[PDB]
Amino acid sequence: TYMNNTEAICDAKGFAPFSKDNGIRIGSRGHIFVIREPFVSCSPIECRTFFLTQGSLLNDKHSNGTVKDRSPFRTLMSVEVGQSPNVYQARFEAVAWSATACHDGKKWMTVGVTGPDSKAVAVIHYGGVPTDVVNSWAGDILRTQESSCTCIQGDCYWVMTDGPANRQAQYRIYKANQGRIIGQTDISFNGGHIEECSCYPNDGKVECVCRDGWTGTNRPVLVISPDLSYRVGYLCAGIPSDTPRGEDTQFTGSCTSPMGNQGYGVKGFGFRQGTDVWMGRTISRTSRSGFEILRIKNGWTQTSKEQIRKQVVVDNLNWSGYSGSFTLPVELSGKDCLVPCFWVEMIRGKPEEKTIWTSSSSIVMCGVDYEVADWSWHDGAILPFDI
Amino acid sequence: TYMNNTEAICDAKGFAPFSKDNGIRIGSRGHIFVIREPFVSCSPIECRTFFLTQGSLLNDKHSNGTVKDRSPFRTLMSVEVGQSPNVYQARFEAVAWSATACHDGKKWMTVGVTGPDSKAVAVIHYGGVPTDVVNSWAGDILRTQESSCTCIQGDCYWVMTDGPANRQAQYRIYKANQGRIIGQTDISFNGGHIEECSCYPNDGKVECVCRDGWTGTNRPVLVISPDLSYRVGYLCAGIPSDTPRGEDTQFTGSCTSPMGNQGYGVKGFGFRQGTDVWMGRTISRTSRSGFEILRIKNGWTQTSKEQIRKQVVVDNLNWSGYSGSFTLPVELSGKDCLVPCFWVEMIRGKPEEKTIWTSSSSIVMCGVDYEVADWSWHDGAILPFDI
Amino acid sequence: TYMNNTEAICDAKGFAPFSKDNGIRIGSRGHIFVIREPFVSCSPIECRTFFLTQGSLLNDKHSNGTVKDRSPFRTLMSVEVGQSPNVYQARFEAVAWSATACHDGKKWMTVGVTGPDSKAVAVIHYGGVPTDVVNSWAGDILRTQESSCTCIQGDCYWVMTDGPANRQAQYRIYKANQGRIIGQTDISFNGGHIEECSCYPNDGKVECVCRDGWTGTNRPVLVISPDLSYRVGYLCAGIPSDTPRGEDTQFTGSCTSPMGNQGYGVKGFGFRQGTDVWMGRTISRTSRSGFEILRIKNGWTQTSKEQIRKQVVVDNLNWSGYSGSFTLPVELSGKDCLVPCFWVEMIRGKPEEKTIWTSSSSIVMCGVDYEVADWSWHDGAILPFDI
Amino acid sequence: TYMNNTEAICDAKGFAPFSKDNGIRIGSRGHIFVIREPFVSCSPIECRTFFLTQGSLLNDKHSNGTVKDRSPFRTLMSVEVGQSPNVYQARFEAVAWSATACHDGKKWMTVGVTGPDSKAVAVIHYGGVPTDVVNSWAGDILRTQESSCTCIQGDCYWVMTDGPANRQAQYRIYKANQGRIIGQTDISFNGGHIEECSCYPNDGKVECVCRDGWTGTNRPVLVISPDLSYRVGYLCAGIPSDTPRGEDTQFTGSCTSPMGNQGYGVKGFGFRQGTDVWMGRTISRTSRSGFEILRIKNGWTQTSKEQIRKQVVVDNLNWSGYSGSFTLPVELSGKDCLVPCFWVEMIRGKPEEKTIWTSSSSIVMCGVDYEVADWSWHDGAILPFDI
Ligand SMILES: CC(=O)N[C@H]1[C@H]([C@H](O)[C@H](O)CO)OC(C(=O)O)=C[C@@H]1O
Ligand SMILES: CC(=O)N[C@H]1[C@H]([C@H](O)[C@H](O)CO)OC(C(=O)O)=C[C@@H]1O
Ligand SMILES: CC(=O)N[C@H]1[C@H]([C@H](O)[C@H](O)CO)OC(C(=O)O)=C[C@@H]1O
Ligand SMILES: CC(=O)N[C@H]1[C@H]([C@H](O)[C@H](O)CO)OC(C(=O)O)=C[C@@H]1O
Repeated sequence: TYMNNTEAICDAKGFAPFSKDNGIRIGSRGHIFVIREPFVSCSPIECRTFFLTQGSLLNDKHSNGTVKDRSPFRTLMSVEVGQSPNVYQARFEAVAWSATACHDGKKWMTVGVTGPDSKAVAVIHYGGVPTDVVNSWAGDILRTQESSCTCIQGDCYWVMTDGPANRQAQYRIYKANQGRIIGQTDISFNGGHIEECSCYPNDGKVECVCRDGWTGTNRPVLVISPDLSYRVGYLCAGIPSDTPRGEDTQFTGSCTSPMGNQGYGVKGFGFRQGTDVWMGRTISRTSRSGFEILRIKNGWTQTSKEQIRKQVVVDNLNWSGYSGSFTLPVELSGKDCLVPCFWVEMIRGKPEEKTIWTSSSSIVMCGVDYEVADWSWHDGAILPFDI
Repeated sequence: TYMNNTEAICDAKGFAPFSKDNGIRIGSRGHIFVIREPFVSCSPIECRTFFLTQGSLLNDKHSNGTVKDRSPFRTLMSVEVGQSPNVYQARFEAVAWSATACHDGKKWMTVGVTGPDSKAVAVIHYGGVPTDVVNSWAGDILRTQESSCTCIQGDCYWVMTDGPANRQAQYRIYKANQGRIIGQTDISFNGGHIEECSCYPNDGKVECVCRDGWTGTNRPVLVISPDLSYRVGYLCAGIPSDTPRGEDTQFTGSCTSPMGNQGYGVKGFGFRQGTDVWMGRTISRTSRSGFEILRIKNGWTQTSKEQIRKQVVVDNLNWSGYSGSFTLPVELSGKDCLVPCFWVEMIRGKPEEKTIWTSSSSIVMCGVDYEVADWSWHDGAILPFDI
Repeated sequence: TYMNNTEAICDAKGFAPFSKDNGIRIGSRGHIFVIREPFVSCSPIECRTFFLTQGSLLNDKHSNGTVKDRSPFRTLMSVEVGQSPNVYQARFEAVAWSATACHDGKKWMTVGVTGPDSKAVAVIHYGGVPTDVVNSWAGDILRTQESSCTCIQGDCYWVMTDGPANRQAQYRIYKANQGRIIGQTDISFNGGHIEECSCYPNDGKVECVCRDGWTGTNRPVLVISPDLSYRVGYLCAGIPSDTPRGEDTQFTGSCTSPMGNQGYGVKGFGFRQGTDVWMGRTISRTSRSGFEILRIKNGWTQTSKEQIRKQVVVDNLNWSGYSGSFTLPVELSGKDCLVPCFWVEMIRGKPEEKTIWTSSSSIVMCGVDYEVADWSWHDGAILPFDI
Repeated sequence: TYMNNTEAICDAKGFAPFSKDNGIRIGSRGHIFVIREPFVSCSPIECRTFFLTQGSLLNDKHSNGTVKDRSPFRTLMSVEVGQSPNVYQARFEAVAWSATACHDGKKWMTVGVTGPDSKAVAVIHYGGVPTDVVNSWAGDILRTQESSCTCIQGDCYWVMTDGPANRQAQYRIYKANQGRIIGQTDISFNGGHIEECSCYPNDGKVECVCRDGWTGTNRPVLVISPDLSYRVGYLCAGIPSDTPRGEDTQFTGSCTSPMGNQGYGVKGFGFRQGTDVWMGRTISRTSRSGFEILRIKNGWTQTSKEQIRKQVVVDNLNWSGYSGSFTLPVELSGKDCLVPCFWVEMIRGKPEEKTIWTSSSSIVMCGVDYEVADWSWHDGAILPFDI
């Protein structure tokens, strides 16, 4: 049967470690795929870790220019949370250099985008076979979440972008049932930019905190209703959560527009808590190093900067990077609410380190109604490798 | 229960990528079987990739003369589509240096041919155990499809050849239920040659587009009816689809006889679309490089050369090779028709490259009702290896 | 449904080998996690071997300072009994540098402790997802069993310590159902010390034989009743069973207090047999070498030293170490009583051997109503490795 | 439910290849256990290949003196037929340096013998856990079949020996249900010797063709009835089938006594066919090289040497060795009779080859109602290895 996922997100006080794969450290001797963009999504029976491979293995010559982000070898696959993205326990998902996945309660639906930049094709799979397709509608690197999509009562949703990484681009919302596309919407967002949305379900609607790679150091937000009507804007909090970004003291919040003259970014996330908000971010304001999640009072509806909680998951002497959302299915947690969880990607190698390769590891954390002490569950791999 | 597979093939506009294993690139460091002749077949629950191994691994000394095509070590095995033909996720099927496999909806049926060339034995397995046998009837390399066989309402069919690779040979159609042979027919085809048939089910009959290794640059075709009555001939299209072959402008089509003075060939395929036809072929007319599928208007019933669609899957600067058919089970696609899919084998190593070994990789594509942009999902391995 | 586990422990005459993983010997060429603290727990369908990894592999540079006992890479995982703690057959459990696991008959419950020493967090998982948390209550290395916890009629129990490894510490009993904590108790034990309890179910109560790392060479014992009321003390036997320890002839037993001026220890175990007791111990009185289990007449209720049975499992020329309890589920053994079993950890590498690493192997033995001959199923690995 | 296995053996005309693992060739680069004594047994769902490991891997230093036959590292494990005895797809069975396994239709029962030679213990497992034990009754290397045991209507049987490898020894028949021993018998066989029995079920009784390592070049035979009453003797055929052995022309058959002055032997097998018999043997009469099975007219009841069929499976230029029986469950073959199958072990390394190690590979063949052509599915590994 289908996963209702109509409950509201659980109000958490802190997050506890769920897993840590140690992908890279292990890959020193083992046969581990070189990856990037790992993320978590759950079925009502287990949670899996999805990832994009370079079709090559750690400590091998094919892991060379594995920094480019795209190639015809790039593939989407998965293992159960905590397992390294190793070859012998991996499941093939889709041919992709950009993906998103989610389970509706019956089967898994994946979306892998591959093909030429000017005419990429996003193939949708369901139950292990392709079912529908979305062709590039703006001829410029069609891309999606790199995080778990969202399924509410059988219908699954996700966000996609097509256009430049700087100036105005084009964004759309997609909705599907059993792998077949059943609706779509264009998101009007002039002056704003949207990418790599980290979504989760809350009170029957789909909430996402994305990435503005054009001019925003604060993150865009969009509440998608089942009928595809929607509300787009920015995380209200008077604190920036993208990288690169300026100081918090130099940042005035804004619920409607981007702020700060930073034109880059990194995939991040946020969880609504009533009117409050749990927002993650790299400790460093310039580099993808360290990770922390802050809970801002009324930070979801106000330009508030009233911090009530702060928990470090990767200190600032260690590499971090991408991070995304997903929720624990009620059939697994037993709760009456949707337990909010996230993962932190820890990128190793180029561009920051002197190695011919680039891959990443991940740590997973979940909701919990207790204050969790600060610590650093960093990658821990020793570079360079037999390079 | 049994898979009806009585529906008609879906009318597709293009094909989207299903998977890509990256077998060879990965095999640079991992433990991957050296293979050749990979192919896809599906059960109503998953699709698998079958392959013939040399009983050796990539980057190992036993992968030496792995070009001979036959040996007592040659084995048939399988993994789920997209997975590399690796040792730790592989399932044993049959002892074979030539095979074919298909699922009837209840269990898997395989056919592995092994033994001496002058007295080979084809052992039939069902549910994981041998059930019946077919001995060489003409004492000269008994062989079969190297592609998915076909099951319609419980009864599975496949084609076999026995005789020389040049002059006249002998071809037969076999039919079985639950692993037990229940009928067979001799195919009268004087002047014609048949090998490595790529079949699929359409409107209750079994349609195949095979390989004439004697004199045909155009491919033979045979519609097998449940009673084993049949229609044999050649793809009508006024365009040749075998390798080697002459220019399209030098080729007059023919629905009844072989044309062009080329005596070699490569396993290829074709899908009927009403009276139209989707035909695959290597871009190069002499080498096994590049892959493309063309849709010819009335190309299945007329000496037509009216091209309506063309899609490249492996450009001409990359190695290609074998390619075969199979269909997506309705229990997986949800469609009311049989989604036509194919795979392209990308051979690396000898004879074209300077290495002591020879293996291949594969990419899988499926039906889809959209035009898919051209691209190249080539092997990508870097030769030579630690050789 | 739930495992009753209300039966009484079976009265055994000796123990027979169940399995031997050969983790280290195999790890010489294979991809085996570097481990420590392995233990066994069973579901009504299979028994698994749990272990703490260093997030690194044998014969790899990351296995360097793998002697420290704790780190942010330390992870809890499992394989089926007898399998080496290898990467490709491993299941992720929890982020932990100290753990305990048990099955209630429906799902697995694990408890992994990680985080800073002064504020560690123990995360509880159930069915593959975290469900509740226990924060360090005394700010000093929160730790637990490193052995199978105990589930009786749905409710699972385990013991935890928090405080110094020398002087007085703090110990508590925890009880949970379906991953959710439902009760807890503080254990009053002034002058006594408790750690790494090896528990099992007997006559509806939970019996444990733990480790006093403060001043006891004899082991503490605690019978936990379903209501969390309890009885704590020491194994009565007039024979010491911890390491280091003094001679048996210099040891007067004691049911209420620790004896001998040894302040260290090693995880060991004991099984009640009516009023008798099966107690394990390293042959050496100073080093963690050799393993043997002795059955003392009335050794559970009297300062008795009347030995009735002695069986060696690892001779004194070989390395041993940790050892813990667990029981065979009646749904697996068919018995009307709870078959008592144990495992012996065989540590290799530092501190005793000249290698840059430290890991361990294990052998498993079970109840049985026959006298089993002495022998040595030692590790057998050849050190040093390619170091 | 239980497997009846009361049908009679199928009358076969020849045997077709079932599988070939290529364990050693693959082990050149992969992580394959060093093995010996591999054998096949089937459940009503799949057939598995059991084997004894040395707790070490091919191409590793621990594979050194792997010729001794026994050690505390020796372990029994299994994979599905055709898979190499690799580490990542292996299942642990029992601690053993001599074993036997069989499925009764509900669960697997294994018997692993380990421990000191003068007091070995055979531990019996069922459903993955030890259930009963058999201690050495004659204090001299307790041993068993090294081949599939036999289950008829829930009760499983097997044969065991204890005593010298030369002069008189002691043999017994064991019978069990659900892992619990329910009966046993002593086999009176003065002047005769019995070892490594290859049994199968036929007409409701258990038939075995064993090995006389004392003075017999012809093989002993024993028909065990459900009540443990029995008939022991020798394969009547006027042709010897053990190794070493004298010429066929120098051999007068004998149904009651051993013949030829050869005191060694090798595990072999035989299938009754009415009053006829299919008997296997190494081609060489002195070395364990080449394998062939001959069908002798009335060879089961008469000193007959009338050969009606001969099929070679491993030519005489290749190494062979052990071989044993088992039957295909009717739930897998669909037949109304019990399809007789066997496996041939192909030993590589010492004592015949210049390597520091010793292991083996296997090929499996099954019943079939057709004449199968001769061929050689030999090991094929290239020695020495990276030694
Ligand atoms: C489809 C694709 O290439 N996505 C890439 C993404 C993208 O370039 C950016 O979001 C601007 O559009 O950037 C990054 C990145 O580490 O910053 C890696 C992604 O693989
Ligand atoms: C059974 C067998 O050896 N088949 C071989 C096939 C055959 O020789 C040809 O079709 C003429 O009969 O050719 C090829 C090939 O790459 O061209 C590889 C096949 O393994
Ligand atoms: C949580 C933790 O670090 N436990 C460690 C434990 C502990 O130090 C001792 O019991 C005193 O408290 O000691 C040992 C040990 O081999 O002796 C290894 C354990 O990993
Ligand atoms: C338990 C045991 O060691 N069995 C061994 C067996 C035995 O020595 C012989 O049957 C005389 O009893 O011989 C052989 C062998 O290759 O010949 C290998 C077996 O492992």
